Amino acid sequence: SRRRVVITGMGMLSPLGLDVPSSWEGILAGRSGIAPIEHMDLSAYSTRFGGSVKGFNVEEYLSAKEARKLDLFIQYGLAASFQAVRDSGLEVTDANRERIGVSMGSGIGGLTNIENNCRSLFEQGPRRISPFFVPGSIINMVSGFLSIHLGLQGPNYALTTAQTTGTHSIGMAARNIAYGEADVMVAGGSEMAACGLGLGGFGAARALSTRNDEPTRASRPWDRDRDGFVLSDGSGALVLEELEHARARGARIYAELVGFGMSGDAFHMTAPPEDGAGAARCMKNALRDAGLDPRQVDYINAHGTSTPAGDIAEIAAVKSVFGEHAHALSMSSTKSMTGHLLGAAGAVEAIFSVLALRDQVAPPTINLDNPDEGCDLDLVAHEAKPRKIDVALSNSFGFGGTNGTLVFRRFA
Amino acid sequence: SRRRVVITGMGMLSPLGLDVPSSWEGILAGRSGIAPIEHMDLSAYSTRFGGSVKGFNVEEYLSAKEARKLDLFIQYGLAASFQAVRDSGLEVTDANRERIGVSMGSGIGGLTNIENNCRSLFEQGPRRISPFFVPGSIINMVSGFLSIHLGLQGPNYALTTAQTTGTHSIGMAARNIAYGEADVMVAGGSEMAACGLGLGGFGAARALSTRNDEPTRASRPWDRDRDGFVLSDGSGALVLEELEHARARGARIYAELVGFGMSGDAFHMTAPPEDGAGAARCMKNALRDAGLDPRQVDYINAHGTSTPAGDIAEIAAVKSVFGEHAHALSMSSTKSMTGHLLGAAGAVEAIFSVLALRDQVAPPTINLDNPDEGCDLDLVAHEAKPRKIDVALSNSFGFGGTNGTLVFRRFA
Ligand SMILES: O=C(C1CC1)N1CCN(c2ccc(F)cc2)CC1
Repeated sequence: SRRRVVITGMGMLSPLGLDVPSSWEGILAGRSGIAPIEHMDLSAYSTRFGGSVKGFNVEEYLSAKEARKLDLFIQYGLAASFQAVRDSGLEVTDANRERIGVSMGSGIGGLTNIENNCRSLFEQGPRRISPFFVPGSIINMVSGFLSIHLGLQGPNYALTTAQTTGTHSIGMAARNIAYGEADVMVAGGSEMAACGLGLGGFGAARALSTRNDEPTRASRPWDRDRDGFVLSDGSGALVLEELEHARARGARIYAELVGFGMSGDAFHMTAPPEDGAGAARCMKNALRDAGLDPRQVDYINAHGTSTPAGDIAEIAAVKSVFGEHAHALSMSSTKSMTGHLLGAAGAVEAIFSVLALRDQVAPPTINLDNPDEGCDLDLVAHEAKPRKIDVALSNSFGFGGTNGTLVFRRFA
Repeated sequence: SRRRVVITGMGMLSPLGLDVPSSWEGILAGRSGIAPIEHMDLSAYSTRFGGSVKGFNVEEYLSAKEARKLDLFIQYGLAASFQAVRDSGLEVTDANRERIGVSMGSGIGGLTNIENNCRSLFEQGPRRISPFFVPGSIINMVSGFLSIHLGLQGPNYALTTAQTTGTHSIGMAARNIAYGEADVMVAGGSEMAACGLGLGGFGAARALSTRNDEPTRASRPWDRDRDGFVLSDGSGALVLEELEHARARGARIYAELVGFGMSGDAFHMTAPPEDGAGAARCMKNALRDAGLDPRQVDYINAHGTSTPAGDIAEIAAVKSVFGEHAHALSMSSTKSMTGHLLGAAGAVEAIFSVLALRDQVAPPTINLDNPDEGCDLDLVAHEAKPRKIDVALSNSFGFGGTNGTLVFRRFA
């Protein structure tokens, strides 16, 4: 029957830090990671800022030889994965390598690489496409390259569920362990969509904040003056482990993963329904999966993208699931600081949820100057709130109406 | 414990036909769907042929306007999915819509859309990128659009495991049902990479047959004159269903999905190990999952890509797993006829494995004129072989060393 799953290692690249502790320091200090993009010329674009990873050194993780072959989103995914495995203390051996797998995902994948190689094709012909173009760009090659470098022979796969990827990746990797298919999974997501195609494509949809003259104030979930999401880069990885396996090796356990919910809105390609009906179905699935009274939830790390329709749908969902308890829990969007890491969003935010439990603090929703109509919950405006947190929920809701909810709680 | 999963509906686009029975008739006649690619200047390319879908009419499924928003790989996945749901006779209601989900995947996704939107960006700058570029290209939009069209509120996700995608999609959807997270799933995959970037990208790796003079002889799994795989387009979808749910509504049951195995080679980015140790672990994992002795396997739909090293690894893996039975079972690669549909390969090949069971015939490996060193198994060279088939395996072994095996059995 179903086994318990705990978090024993975590790894991150975000716009706030080159690891977890430096990123977390930023979150708790209400620091923005959003800045004008320096890696290309955006003067012809309607949005010229985002959350970049600053000063990423791939040579802390990989030979410049292996690294040259890999898109930035794969490099980010590997960096976070390597951090997570080291942080876990896990040693890979002949006795366990079949029982350790990986599920690292991306929503968009290797958009920089495909753009560059598409440009080569068009200006110079097919003989200029890099030999490494396919293995170096396709989304499953975080899982692939990690398994080759560490000798992981367990379940090996990748999700792509747009803005829900990281949450689904962690949730389904827990099911792998819960059901006996593996004892350990490295799970999360990675994204680097800041190329002409990414900024251009989201721009053409008018989905992005155009607050070019105050980029740090752009991402303002539930604020009446929000005008779309901020595009952000990075990676989150967690080592998920069966409880007895963790106990048997004296693993440090951060928290327990008790609940996972999925649902489909079956509403619209890009817009959530105004009432958040699918988000509510998804949270209720996760809470039943965790065997919880909804009143046990202390903290929600919202999806909280800073889109008009997205932010208000989450309020409706939370009110619908939690009723009067909606006024007692704390809910925050760390996207206020990090921006929207798309497929990596659920991965970094699962990590913020686990540290929320470790340190007993709800991170702030920065830039929440004027909450909108009906956004009257404890949204942890401006400043981090120390408080009791036994159960934390992490929500993701993406294109295609695809919802994920993770439930973590303190481990004793 | 666990619930039983049956196949009640199937749908397909392949280089052999615009549905299952037309595709299946080509398979059993040993017809090739491989030809020079039309409406495209491939002069500068080392490979100029593949498996195109011929005469596809999206307006049987979608309005011209809704089709304009979607890459061909999404149109193909939606076509196969609609076929599969129609073939199952399932009726979606408020009483069951939360129990019906989708997992349709792709390995490579929207190369065509990326090409067209690159052209706009490079020629006319970012403002000429299509507003539907992102939602009309992301891999999870087959799952997304299908769920919106049919009102499906069950688990909604998409895998991307390169050439293993359709195998993993079907297996993990089967688990959703086995473990009570859903009663019904539409699962499989779709691909349209037989375009400039696909022929160019795989071409730059020299992974493709260059037999331009005789495209129909290019795909020759286990033949001593093979020189790599053939790029093909299409899609497969299956309606997976809990047994009692299928029995209660009087569903037609094609066969039972009894086993699913996964493994990672942890060996190389593109090359399998010489002895196919990973493929061996995976097939063993799948037989254990089904509670079956290797002696009970009658038919294997091989990965059989027509790569030198891939084909020989699968022979070694099958000898290793089946020992004294390796010669009594029949194994064929339908890629000899369809080419390699990448993430859709596992989807169409599972349908062919289900139809092998229904029709008690092993499909041929065409073009197997001169078996190579050690390729002395019953590879069903040239012509279909009627025979007793109670148990059928379908193997997929993809880039990153990601392995999947499905086990189907006759149901009565
Ligand atoms: O990039 C690849 C690999 C072939 C290189 N694929 C996965 C991500 N796909 C994608 C494009 C736009 C977009 F908005 C989201 C996803 C494109 C196909």
